[PDB]
Amino acid sequence: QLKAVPDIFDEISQRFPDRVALIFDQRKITYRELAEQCSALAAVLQNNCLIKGDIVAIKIERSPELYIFMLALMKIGAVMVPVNSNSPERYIGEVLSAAGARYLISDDPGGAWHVLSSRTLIQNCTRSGNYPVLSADDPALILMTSGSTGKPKSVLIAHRGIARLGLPVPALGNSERDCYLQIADISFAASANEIWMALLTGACLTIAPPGLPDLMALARQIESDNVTMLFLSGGLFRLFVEVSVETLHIPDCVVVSGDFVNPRLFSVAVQAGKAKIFNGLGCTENSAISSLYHIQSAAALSPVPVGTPLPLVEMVVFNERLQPGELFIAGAGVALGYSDPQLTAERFITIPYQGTDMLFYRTDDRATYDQDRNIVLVG
Ligand SMILES: Nc1ccccc1C(=O)NS(=O)(=O)NC[C@H]1O[C@@H](n2cnc3c(N)ncnc32)[C@H](O)[C@@H]1O
Ligand SMILES: [Cl-]
Ligand SMILES: [Cl-]
Ligand SMILES: [Cl-]
Repeated sequence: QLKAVPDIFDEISQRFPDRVALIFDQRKITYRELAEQCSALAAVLQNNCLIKGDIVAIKIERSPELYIFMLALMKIGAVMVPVNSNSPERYIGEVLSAAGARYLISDDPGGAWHVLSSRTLIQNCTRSGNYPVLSADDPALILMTSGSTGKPKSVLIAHRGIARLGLPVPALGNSERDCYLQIADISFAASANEIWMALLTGACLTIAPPGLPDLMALARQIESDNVTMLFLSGGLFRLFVEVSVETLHIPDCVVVSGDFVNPRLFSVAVQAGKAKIFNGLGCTENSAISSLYHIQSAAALSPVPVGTPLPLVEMVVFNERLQPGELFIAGAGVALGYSDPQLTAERFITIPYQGTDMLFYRTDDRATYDQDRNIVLVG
């Protein structure tokens, strides 16, 4: 029984009020501090005619204020459309249109939407009442994803899709003790692993500087703020293995997700220190990270497996007759669907699995299983 994100963050900030929530450069913000500003901004947002269900795009460079907006937007039940800060003004319009945004809140287009100054909203903060009744199935965010061919499709993600990240993952052993690094762009689903596994568990989220990755700054930041849970794309992981693999063993866990990573790169990383290196699978339509496989030995490693699902995630490889290859995902992370309701039927299908009908997302990832109970993608 998952509650909506603000309900979870509320009781998280009430439990651990004095723990550090956000770090930027050297500025620190505690959970009680963050909760007060979130409620103050949410009241400001309501003054600006924003109501529950409004489609609100966010374009704010990495900063403490960015994640206050995220919390405030979902506290007032808005549907956030995070936009990449280096996106060209033309692709901004395509994203706003495909999501049907009524607002764009930005720190720096032309369509049926209002542009709101993020700096002015922060300046207007004076908690105020009247907050919506939010369910786990209420929409929480829209993310754009491209397929093997088509144009960018909008994916409607429910509160449960990221609220599940409040539950500790057994393969990670994470808790409020941990520290996460925010480096993945907010327009990507992978960013949800870093933002919400932190804020919804009482852990710390150190924010990387805005812009393209600065591995020197990322190196000192990973150590200075003692990052324990490091999520990485395949490119950031491979580059670190090549130029500074020692950095990958300051944390306790390193999760590589996004695409096939050469098994030799995992071998160098695992043999380099005490950090548990993971291969992870995620997709936009399942809201965030979905499975994990722990690389155990330098010679234990044939595409590396993606492992076993996260809490409340169901992952099954079905045959060609929609029965048990091809990967299907069910559970709390499944998206509400696409903007196109007809393509929604094409790739979100109800399938009987162990007695009960279950809604599965059709991933289009050819796959098969391991002997030791492990999912393995194979293009
Ligand atoms: N890397 C993430 C972490 C959390 C949430 C989403 C993502 C993500 O890639 N969202 S996507 O929509 O842009 N891409 C989704 C598609 O990418 C591919 N893929 C993702 N992980 C892996 C992996 N370990 N090995 C091989 N292939 C992978 C797959 O074909 C999946 O269907
Ligand atoms: Cl700016
Ligand atoms: Cl997000
Ligand atoms: Cl940024």
